[PDB]
Amino acid sequence: SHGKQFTLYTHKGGPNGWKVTIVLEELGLTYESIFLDFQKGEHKAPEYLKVNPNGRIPALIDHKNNDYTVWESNAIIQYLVDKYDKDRKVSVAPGTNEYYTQLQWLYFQASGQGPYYGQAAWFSVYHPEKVPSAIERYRNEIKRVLGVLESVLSKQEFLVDGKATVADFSFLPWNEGAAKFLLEGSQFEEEFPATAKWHKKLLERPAIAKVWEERAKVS
Amino acid sequence: SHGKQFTLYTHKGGPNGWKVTIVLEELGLTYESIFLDFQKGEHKAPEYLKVNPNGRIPALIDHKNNDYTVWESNAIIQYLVDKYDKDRKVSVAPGTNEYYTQLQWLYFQASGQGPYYGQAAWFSVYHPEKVPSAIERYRNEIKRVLGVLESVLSKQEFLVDGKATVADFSFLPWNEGAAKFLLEGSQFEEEFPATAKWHKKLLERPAIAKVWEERAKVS
Ligand SMILES: N[C@@H](CCC(=O)N[C@@H](CS)C(=O)NCC(=O)O)C(=O)O
Ligand SMILES: N[C@@H](CCC(=O)N[C@@H](CS)C(=O)NCC(=O)O)C(=O)O
Ligand SMILES: N[C@@H](CCC(=O)N[C@@H](CS)C(=O)NCC(=O)O)C(=O)O
Ligand SMILES: N[C@@H](CCC(=O)N[C@@H](CS)C(=O)NCC(=O)O)C(=O)O
Repeated sequence: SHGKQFTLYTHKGGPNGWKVTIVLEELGLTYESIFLDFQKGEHKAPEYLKVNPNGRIPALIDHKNNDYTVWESNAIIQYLVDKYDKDRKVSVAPGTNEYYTQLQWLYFQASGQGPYYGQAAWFSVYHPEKVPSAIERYRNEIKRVLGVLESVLSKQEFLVDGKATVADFSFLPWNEGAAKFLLEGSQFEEEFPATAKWHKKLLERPAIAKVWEERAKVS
Repeated sequence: SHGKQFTLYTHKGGPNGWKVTIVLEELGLTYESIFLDFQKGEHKAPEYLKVNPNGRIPALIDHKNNDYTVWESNAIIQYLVDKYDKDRKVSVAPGTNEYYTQLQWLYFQASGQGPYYGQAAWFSVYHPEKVPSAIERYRNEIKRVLGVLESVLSKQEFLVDGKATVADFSFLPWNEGAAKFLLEGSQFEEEFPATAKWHKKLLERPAIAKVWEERAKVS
């Protein structure tokens, strides 16, 4: 209905739709973003459940692949680079050892960064009572995850050693949350300097900077 | 030294090492399980951090691929089926649409099931303070995830619809937690009958049943 290769179901504020948008833009692909209104329950409405039965964003429909539909941000991202980064600008080749190292880092992001950072967000902002021990638990886990990244990034430039890939990009949106709200003050920058430098440089890439400007705009 | 194709770093009780063991056994692969003693801090010791800097299990070393090492259970699983399930017994082919649907489900498991079930376990069993609102939050999230699975499994046999795959298997260890204590009583079986039946039948597969005996032995 719109002349773009993809329909992307997303959200204006949350990190995970922007994660996919970063990759779409890095790959030079066209997309129509449908921003769901969570306050109106649109992500739980039958119209969206037929797209993603989990009732969460993002979800992607590829109109140049017979409307193939896939959800989970990092599954979407793998689909996008495997099919549409054949020049390997921001990904490694399927069927190589490095591919499974890329995949390892993408799972660490999706299972180790996102959910735990998200529980810090939950207890700090949304939970109906203030539970300092829960807030502290998840802040400490954010710092533990950052420490893992720091242990690697202090010794090599990027996660899949030689070049920036979607494995690196996948951590950006949630780490921007750590930088701006989930940790107090400048703790991200001063406690994890190698990670903070890597993060900053990725955000300055032209496609990522473009997406981040758009995120600020739609807000 | 042990003569097996793989070294698997694991834990006797937690779900995520067993997840990989299921796949190793389904594929008829040989492996030496090294059960780390978390009470002794073995998962945080410098020698294990050289294997997985995250300091969590599982991690896999493939001695028939020049000691290629990969961590994150679902990255390990993908490596194993892509390289060693060319007969497509329990996986779909790389480079197909269905591969990315399999991947979607694997990411839903790793990011949507495991972390959230794990926080139910944390608040119910390990957090110093008993926090009823946190316990309720994660019990409700277990049920929400089970409802997603139910919505699919009540309409088709397996997740990647007609074939049992590692996408289905990946849910087993944490759903066994739901079945046996994380949800009290018979809530799992009564409230999610299609999911419970699918779970039961998967545990009856010969390879998985064998793994479950090992899990019982070491308990
Ligand atoms: N692991 C999922 C997480 C998706 C997720 O957390 N989405 C959020 C927005 S950032 C959402 O839709 N939240 C609505 C809700 O769950 O109520 C992925 O990476 O796609
Ligand atoms: N229904 C959600 C609402 C909040 C939500 O969706 N949070 C997202 C971020 S927008 C989250 O924590 N996602 C986890 C992840 O990214 O893995 C909940 O109860 O946590
Ligand atoms: N997303 C990771 C989760 C791994 C995980 O939670 N491992 C647990 C055992 S079930 C662990 O090593 N826990 C020790 C710790 O974190 O202190 C994966 O699927 O491999
Ligand atoms: N350091 C861990 C200790 C407990 C732990 O490792 N729990 C594992 C299960 S053994 C977990 O919840 N893993 C989450 C997952 O499987 O994604 C924590 O603070 O949560």
